[PDB]
Amino acid sequence: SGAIYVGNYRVVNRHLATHNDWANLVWEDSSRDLLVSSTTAQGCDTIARCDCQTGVYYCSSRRKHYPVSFSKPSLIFVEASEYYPARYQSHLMLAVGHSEPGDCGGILRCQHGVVGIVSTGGNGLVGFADVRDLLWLDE
Ligand SMILES: NC(=O)[C@H]1CCCN(C(=O)Cc2cccc3c2OCO3)C1
Ligand SMILES: [Zn+2]
Repeated sequence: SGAIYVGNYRVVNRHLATHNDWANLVWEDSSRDLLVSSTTAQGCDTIARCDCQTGVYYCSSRRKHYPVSFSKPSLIFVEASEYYPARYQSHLMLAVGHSEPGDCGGILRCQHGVVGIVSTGGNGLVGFADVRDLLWLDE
């Protein structure tokens, strides 16, 4: 579990979105596993606007933060689930690191701010849904 709170927005994994998220829906994309909902309270997370390939992510299955090198956001493969069939997820970045299903929602950050959230993993890899291209989250 986990979310990003920036301004009047909440960014979560689409497969983990609640009834409230869908009742206050701003934008969602199954291909990116992202959903953005509106909030009453103001969020203070800073979104990074950069091309960093290094950062630190929170791993809830270990109660620890880990430093990682990660790939550039690209179209990558994802096995089915009670959420989605086999497909390419777009805007996805991979790193070598520990991850378990409940780790989805953990934030990845660089020196410039929030980069993305955990969205996939397995076999010693962890995948993050990039949010740095969503310029509208700030205005
Ligand atoms: N975005 C998707 O289509 C995902 C939806 C939930 C299932 N999924 C996973 O990757 C599950 C998983 C297994 C093992 C380590 C994991 C992990 O998730 C975080 O790290 C795919
Ligand atoms: Zn950065």
